[PDB]
Amino acid sequence: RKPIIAGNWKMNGTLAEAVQFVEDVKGHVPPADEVISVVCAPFLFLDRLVQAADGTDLKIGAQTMHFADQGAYTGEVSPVMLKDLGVTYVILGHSERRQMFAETDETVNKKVLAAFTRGLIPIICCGESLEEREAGQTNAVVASQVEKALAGLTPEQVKQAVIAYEPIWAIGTGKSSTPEDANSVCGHIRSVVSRLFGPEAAEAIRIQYGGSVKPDNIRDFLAQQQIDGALVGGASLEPASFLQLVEAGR
Amino acid sequence: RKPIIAGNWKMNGTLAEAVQFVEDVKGHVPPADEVISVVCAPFLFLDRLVQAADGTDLKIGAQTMHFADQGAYTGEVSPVMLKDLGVTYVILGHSERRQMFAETDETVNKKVLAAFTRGLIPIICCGESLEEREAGQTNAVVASQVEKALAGLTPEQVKQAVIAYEPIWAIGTGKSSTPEDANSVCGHIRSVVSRLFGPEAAEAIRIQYGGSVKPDNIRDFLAQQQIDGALVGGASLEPASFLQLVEAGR
Repeated sequence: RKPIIAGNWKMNGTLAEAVQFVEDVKGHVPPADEVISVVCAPFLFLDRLVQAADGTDLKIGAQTMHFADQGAYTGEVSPVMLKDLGVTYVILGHSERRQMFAETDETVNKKVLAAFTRGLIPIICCGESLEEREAGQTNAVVASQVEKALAGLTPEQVKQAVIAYEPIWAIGTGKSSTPEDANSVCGHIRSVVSRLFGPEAAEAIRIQYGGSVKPDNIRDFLAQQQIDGALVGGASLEPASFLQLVEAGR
Repeated sequence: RKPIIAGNWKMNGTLAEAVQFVEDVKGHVPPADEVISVVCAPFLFLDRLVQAADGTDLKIGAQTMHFADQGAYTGEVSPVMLKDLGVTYVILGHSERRQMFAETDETVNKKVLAAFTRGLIPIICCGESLEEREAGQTNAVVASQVEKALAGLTPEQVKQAVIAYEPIWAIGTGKSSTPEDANSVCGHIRSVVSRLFGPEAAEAIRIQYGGSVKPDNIRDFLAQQQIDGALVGGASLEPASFLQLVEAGR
């Protein structure tokens, strides 16, 4: 399984800074065949970012999108628009959207289907909250989210899907899950995939860990058998930091 | 009161079409001192649109934004990013956001304030549901949204704000309100603005009607004394149609 390290800038940056970032990084990123290097920037910057990253291994992703191809959805961006722009990845179901913008498992599922329909690789986010974790419902919660998100896909598509396990309590908190625990949950996710789509799909689908991943600990996560990469927020904002992250995928 | 016609493309178009649209229209839009012509396009296209429309009377707007300048809001675009790009207008609280993406009066207000503190002219949407309408709560519902949305502003900035009354039941349904009725609702709104910010602000603030506005009925709405423009959806997608709408502003 080829590792995939994705940077989620969230709502940060200015066009100029976004371009400089890609500019300083696009050339020193590992070769595509060794690591999937992704930067998910704000909608406003995608156009120039795709332009700047053209002819390099740096891949550009969106932090979200709608499920419909077009329609009366003021403010939403469609997968058609993203594909057309040259965006290749899209983050779906990030806890931030599930918590504040009414993103549900149902809409995540619709978007996941829409992603594969429009040629975008989906990075599906799942994760338990502190309360769920403390109630020992982690596996059930994560299983349920993964099941509903992948519902309707063929095993061939699941192979290309990317699932990002991100315990909500670990996002931007400075408290990350231990590699062992994260590996266990990711192993459970892979197992859930295996029971839904077969061992072949589960052996190919890449599962990332996300939540306070830093260039000083990505290796610990990446080293785990069930963890194929990292979804990185805070530590993906600086070019130097980002480079260290993707570098660990080699 | 200078009329203002804003086109809300919603989630439609591709970058190329959007650029062609601006190119075909930018130089044939009425003089800015006569009518404010605005195009609110998907986040993805703003950059190129702003560059293309630069130096013309065609203004570019966003369909929404978050209220924070930056932060952990995956998928959101901040007012800072928009201003920086050169975007002048932003639609806020569109009924589509309110019913589908957890947009509340509280968040709209936060955005209205963010817009003003960031140099963006907000087009604040309000409107009643078919139910609320059938239950004679139209004036109440609309007055409530307008009060909460504007709460915190000074009379000086309220003068520069734009309110867009849009009967939810009239949006994209082909069933638009009657000019008389819309004039009543808008009249009520203006009164509310007066009772809260004084008459000087109530007479300057521009109130648009929105919902199934077409080139063949826009004049009937602009004719009304309380209606200073229109927020147009479907009829704003075609360049030729958009030009007719804005021409009615003269």
